[PDB]
Amino acid sequence: MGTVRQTSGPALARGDKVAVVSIANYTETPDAGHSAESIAANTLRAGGIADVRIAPAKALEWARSQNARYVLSGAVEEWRYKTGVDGEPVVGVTFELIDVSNGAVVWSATGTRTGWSRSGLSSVATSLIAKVLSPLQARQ
Amino acid sequence: GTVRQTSGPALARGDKVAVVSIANYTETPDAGHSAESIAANTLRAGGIADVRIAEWARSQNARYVLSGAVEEWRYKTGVDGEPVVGVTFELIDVSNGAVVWSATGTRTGWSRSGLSSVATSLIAKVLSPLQA
Amino acid sequence: MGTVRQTSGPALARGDKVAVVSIANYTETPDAGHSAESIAANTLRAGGIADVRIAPAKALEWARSQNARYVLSGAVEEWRYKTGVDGEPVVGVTFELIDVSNGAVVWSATGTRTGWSRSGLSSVATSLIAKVLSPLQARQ
Amino acid sequence: GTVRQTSGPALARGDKVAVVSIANYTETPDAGHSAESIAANTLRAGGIADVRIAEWARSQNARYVLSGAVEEWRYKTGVDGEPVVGVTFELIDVSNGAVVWSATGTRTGWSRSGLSSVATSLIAKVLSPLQA
Amino acid sequence: MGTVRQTSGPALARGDKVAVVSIANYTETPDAGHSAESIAANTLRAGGIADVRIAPAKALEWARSQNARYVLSGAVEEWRYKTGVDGEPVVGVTFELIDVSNGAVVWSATGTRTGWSRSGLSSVATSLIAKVLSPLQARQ
Amino acid sequence: GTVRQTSGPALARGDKVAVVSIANYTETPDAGHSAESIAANTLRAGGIADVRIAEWARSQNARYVLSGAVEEWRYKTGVDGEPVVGVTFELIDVSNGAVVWSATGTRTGWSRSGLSSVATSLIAKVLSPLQA
Amino acid sequence: MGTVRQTSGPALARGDKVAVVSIANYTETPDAGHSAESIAANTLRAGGIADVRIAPAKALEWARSQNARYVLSGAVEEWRYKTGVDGEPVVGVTFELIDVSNGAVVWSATGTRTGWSRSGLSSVATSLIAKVLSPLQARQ
Amino acid sequence: GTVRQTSGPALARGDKVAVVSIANYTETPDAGHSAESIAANTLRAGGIADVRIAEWARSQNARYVLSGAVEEWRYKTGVDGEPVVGVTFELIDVSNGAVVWSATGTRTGWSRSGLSSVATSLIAKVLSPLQA
Amino acid sequence: MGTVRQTSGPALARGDKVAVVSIANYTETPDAGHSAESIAANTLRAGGIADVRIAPAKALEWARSQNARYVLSGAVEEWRYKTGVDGEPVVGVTFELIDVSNGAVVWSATGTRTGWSRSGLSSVATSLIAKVLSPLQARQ
Amino acid sequence: GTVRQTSGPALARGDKVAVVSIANYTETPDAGHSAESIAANTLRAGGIADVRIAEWARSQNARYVLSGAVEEWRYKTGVDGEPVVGVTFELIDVSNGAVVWSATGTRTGWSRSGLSSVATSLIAKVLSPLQA
Amino acid sequence: GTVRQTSGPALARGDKVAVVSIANYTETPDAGHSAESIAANTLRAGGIADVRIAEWARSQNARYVLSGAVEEWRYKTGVDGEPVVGVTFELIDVSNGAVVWSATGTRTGWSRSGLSSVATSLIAKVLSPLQA
Amino acid sequence: MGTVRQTSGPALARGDKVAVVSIANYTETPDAGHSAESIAANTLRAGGIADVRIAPAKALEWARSQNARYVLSGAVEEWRYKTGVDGEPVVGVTFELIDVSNGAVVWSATGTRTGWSRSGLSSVATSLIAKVLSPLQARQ
Repeated sequence: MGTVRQTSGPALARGDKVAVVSIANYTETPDAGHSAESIAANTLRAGGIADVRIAPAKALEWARSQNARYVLSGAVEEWRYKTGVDGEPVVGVTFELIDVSNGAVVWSATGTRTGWSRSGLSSVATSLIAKVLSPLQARQ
Repeated sequence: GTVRQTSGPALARGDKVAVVSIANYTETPDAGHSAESIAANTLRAGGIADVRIAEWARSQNARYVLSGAVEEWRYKTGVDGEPVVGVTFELIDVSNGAVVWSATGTRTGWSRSGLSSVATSLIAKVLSPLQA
Repeated sequence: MGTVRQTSGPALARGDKVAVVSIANYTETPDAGHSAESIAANTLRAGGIADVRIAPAKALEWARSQNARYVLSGAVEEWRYKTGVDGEPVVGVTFELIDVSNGAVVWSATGTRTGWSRSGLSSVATSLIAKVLSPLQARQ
Repeated sequence: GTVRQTSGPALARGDKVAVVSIANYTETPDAGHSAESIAANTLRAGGIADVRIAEWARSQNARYVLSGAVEEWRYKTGVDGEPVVGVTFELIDVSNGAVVWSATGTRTGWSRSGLSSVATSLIAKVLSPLQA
Repeated sequence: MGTVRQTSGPALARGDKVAVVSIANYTETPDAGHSAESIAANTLRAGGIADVRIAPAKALEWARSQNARYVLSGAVEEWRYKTGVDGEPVVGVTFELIDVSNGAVVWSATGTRTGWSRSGLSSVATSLIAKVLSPLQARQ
Repeated sequence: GTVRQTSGPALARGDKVAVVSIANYTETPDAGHSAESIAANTLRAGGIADVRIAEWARSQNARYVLSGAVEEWRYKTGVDGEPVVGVTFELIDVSNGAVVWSATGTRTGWSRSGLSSVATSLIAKVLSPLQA
Repeated sequence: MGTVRQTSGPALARGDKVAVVSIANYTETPDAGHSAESIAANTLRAGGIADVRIAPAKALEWARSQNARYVLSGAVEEWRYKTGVDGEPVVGVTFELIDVSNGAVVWSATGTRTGWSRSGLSSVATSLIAKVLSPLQARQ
Repeated sequence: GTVRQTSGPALARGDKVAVVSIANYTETPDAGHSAESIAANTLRAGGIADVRIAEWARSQNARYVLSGAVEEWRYKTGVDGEPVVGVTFELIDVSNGAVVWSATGTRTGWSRSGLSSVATSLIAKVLSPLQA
Repeated sequence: MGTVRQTSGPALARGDKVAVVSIANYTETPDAGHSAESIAANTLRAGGIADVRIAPAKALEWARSQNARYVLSGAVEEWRYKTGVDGEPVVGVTFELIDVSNGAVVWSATGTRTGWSRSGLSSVATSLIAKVLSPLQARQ
Repeated sequence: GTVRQTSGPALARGDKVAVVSIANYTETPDAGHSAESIAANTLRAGGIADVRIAEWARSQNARYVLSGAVEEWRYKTGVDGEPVVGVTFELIDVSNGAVVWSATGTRTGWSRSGLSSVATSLIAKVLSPLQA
Repeated sequence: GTVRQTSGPALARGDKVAVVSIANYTETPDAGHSAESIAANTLRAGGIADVRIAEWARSQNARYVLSGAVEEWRYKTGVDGEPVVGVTFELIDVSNGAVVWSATGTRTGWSRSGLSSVATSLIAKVLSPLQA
Repeated sequence: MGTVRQTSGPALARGDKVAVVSIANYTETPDAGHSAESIAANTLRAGGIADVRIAPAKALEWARSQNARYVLSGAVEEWRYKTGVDGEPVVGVTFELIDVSNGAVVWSATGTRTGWSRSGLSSVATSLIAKVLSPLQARQ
């Protein structure tokens, strides 16, 4: 259950360097944004993007120093199990891809998903972040 | 629930819109910031090419500011509690400072629905008149 | 369920400027008055009133500076879910329209409503505030 | 419950009435202020053209002051707890300072009734003799 | 349920001024004595006693200054809902009428009442205080 | 429960009786003061024309002092807990200082009985020998 | 339920003055000893003992000053409702009568009683203290 | 439970016995003092004419001292918890200081039994050899 | 239920003086060791040992001053009701008899016992301590 | 759940790998250190002869660094709560500093499964491409 | 559960053994001291004539030291929780300082079994090779 | 239930001295690592390794001073009962054998096990640690 909404974006190159930078945490799950960061970064690598790097603890101040072409950022709106025994997992994420040249959001997505009650939070998140980030798969 | 939208301008893809401080009148922390992030993306998905999230709007060359407030953003109490969202929006012409467009939307979802889904879906419908 | 009681009032103009000013909160729901403020303001716009503005954090000191013709104020007497699982939402509001020239209450209303237990608080409130504020719809 | 009203003056639409400090003898915060707001509106709806909410009454040129106290204003305990309101009112001639009219009303509502409804409905009936 | 016990008393005049003065609160219901004060005062007016006044926050020091002929005082022994869901309301009151000339209790009453479980505390109290205070109705 | 009264004087309507400090040996606050107020009224209803509520008794010209203590004054625990009262009284000749009359009464009521009723009813029976 | 055990004692006179002095409280019921004091004193009067007096807050220092012939003292070992809803009342008392001349215990008793669950603590106590103190009834 | 008594002296009615400090090894406050009071009375009822409750014994001219300790003195847990008592006693010749008599007794009662009853009954049986 | 394990020991004399000295408390029952001390001492007397004395609050420093021939010591490993309503009592004790001449453990025992759920802790303890200490019965 | 691995180098038994600081993004204390210990052993079992657990890697002559983060490591709530693990890994060439290999794995186990088992089993599968 | 014992010396009745500090790795206070006391007695019952409970061992002329640790010593949770014991022992030659004998034993008992029984019984079996 | 995974290792000698050194505790069971230490040490002795010693409260600084040839270390990842009544015991351990000459891990193992709900934690642990450590049994 849930939906995914994507704007169009550029076809990314295998050699386009991407900085994953502070994914905001708007939930009461500690480190939820950090989990999304890790999950996102590996999604971006699995999608064929050779050089992907997560920022440390504007932000473009940094990404240029790492000679990144783009910055992937976002926020997590929901990341938890619903309350009670057999509460299903629920994830909600937004993502922005930023062109480091001008600071302009060239691609954006929103995805939410409510899981099976016999599913893990990490599983749903991981699946959703992969579907949401699929247009950032490297072009053939 | 419901959605009510007033008349408003026909938006162009090159019209710069700046999303600014969506108030949280709920007990869910960061409800407003979540509403900002979803709104910005809704606008971009609606074809507004340049949307930024924060007077300030002028220095960012924005034509319009999108603002508003969240009135409800939560699961109802108990297990199987259903997600409830309530939001108001206002679209502001930056040159004169006037509300040119405003809207209000509420929604209650199924028991097995995510709150983030309801909110995202609702915010999409409410802001649907700001696409082109 | 519930009732709405309205005094007569003037037929408002599309170009009558209205200031929405501090709606008292007499409930234990934080920001309940602020929610009513936002809801009310958009109701007033949806009703055809072009220039509607909510005051910041007598009060007529301000409304004249904004050249407002009227001030809509009120209070919230109830704004909550009844207690327990499946507690129905309940709203209770009063509203006064003030002529900024003389300070006189020219129109007033009281509305209460108990919702469906499968309804949101925000939904009931929004519906009730719209019915209550309907005589402030702009004249044709 | 019940309502008992004493005799009182025939009120005129131009008689200025000032609602003043309705005591809260309940554990529901702002019960009295809620009773003030509902009363004022009841009076206006009853045709009193000028009703204001706060010696002081003289400086506001009021003929009468409406006052009173709330004795009960709550849901009964437990889920399905029924709303209970109890109120006393007194109408005061400002020139001499005498109670010219007084009334007492209590009411218990259905389980599925709002407290704000009961109170509003009750306060309407109690103050019904102050209309014209 | 409950009983009312009354001594004889004088037949009060419509123009006999009465001061309602500090009704003691012997319960754990806050303001219970104040509620009885308000309820009592209006009962006394409804009973045909023209000038009735409640004292502010012996006491005869005051009542003479207000030229009162009598003082109605008392205490509340019980004023609550019995414990638990559907606990019936229970009221218990005593009342003394004092002649301001000499300080002598010329009339006295005790009333208790246990209510219907679907009844309000305020309703039972109000009814009981009216029955208890009925001999202080003004003579024809 | 029960009531036991010793012999005592035949009281006259003009005999001034002063009720003085009825001890509270319960966990119900003001139990004793409630017992004082009910006692005073019982005495007046019993035809004692002058009863006052506080050595001191002499300065008030009282012939007798009524005193005592409350041993139980509560609802039994749980819902449907029944009201339980237990009281002792002593009547004192003020001139010599001797107990001339004394009595003890206990009572348990129905589940649907008020505590104030039980106490009032019990205190009436116990003090019934002090009427005339 | 329960038992009463009594030693023999003197036949007391109607004019034998008795001081009731500090009945120890060995329970977790506050004022339990004081209740027994009051109950005992009236039992002693009801039993035909004309002058009976309870001491204020050895002890024979006092009783001689009041010209008492005897002192009735004791302790309360149990005075409570058993735990839970419908817990029966339980009383346990010991009593000593002291000759003020020599300080010697001339009469002593122990009584315990478990009540009906629909009985009051005060009722059981009162009944038990009366049975226990019955040999101190005045001789004919 | 059980009772075990050792041999001991034949007590005379004129033998002065002084009850001294019965230790409380329970969580029931004053268990030992309750055991002292019950013991003293048991001894008197058993025909010992002079029994007093507190080296010291010599200055009171006592022949014997009765002492001991309480090991259990409580209701078992839960509603319907049964009362449990456990006590040890020792009888001491004051001249030489030797235990001349000692005894141990435990008892569990019915659910509907008072703790004070069990203890009193048990303490009676245990000390029964000190009567004459 | 439970077992008792005893080493052989000497046949004790009726006139062998025994000091019962600090029985360790290894449970969360306060005074458990003290209870065992009292119980043990009387067991030793009931077993025919004329002079038995419990120490106040090595230890042989004391026992020699009392001219004791032996010291009985030990520890309590368990002394409680099992958890919950109708939790059976459980006792666990070890005992050492010490020759005051040389300090050598000449006799030792371990006993545990789980009681009937309708039994007292004090009863089980008392029974077990008596069985465990039975070889210290005086020889005929 | 699932496992996704990117391409990576063919590892040799003599390639020194150093496991370094696996972040804990869970509320289970030491989740990351547990993940480090299991990973190191998985690598050794996979035939990497020299694996050490902590710039630093250079001074230890390591060719590769294995790192990552734990996103979930817990039993689901309630009794019969099922164990849930979620992990990301990255393999880093020490000379240039580049990720040459990366992987993500999640897993939910039976109710009667140990958490340590799930994690160990999952971490084995995820790192299976780093064996030779 | 189980018991595993290594080989060890044949003990003589005159071999002095000193029990020394048995570690408590449980949340049951004094578990180790309880294990010391039971062990000492087991050894004595096994025919070791001189067993003492505390380098030090030399000054006490002991040949061997018995030591160890408790890993579990508790009732399982809930009512009817079964008692669980787990212990390790080591026997040490004092002259050289070497472990000459070591053993490990665990045991779970019936619901209606005492913890002290399980432990005592288990410790008996584990140490059974140190008898003669 | 559970698994055991072992790398190959050397065939250890009966006279190869082994130091058991700080087994990390990654659980919320206090002393879990210490229990594993004790259990492991005796497993190593039972496996035929004559001289086995546990370290006190790199670490190779110590093992050389004790002339140890190897160090057995590890960590405990899980050591507890699952939550609730009848929660089964669960153990999870890793182990490293270190050559004291060079500091190199020459043998390593991971073992987890979920027990029977009518089993003790100590029993499962003990069994698992013995299976896991079986290749460190001394060669014939």
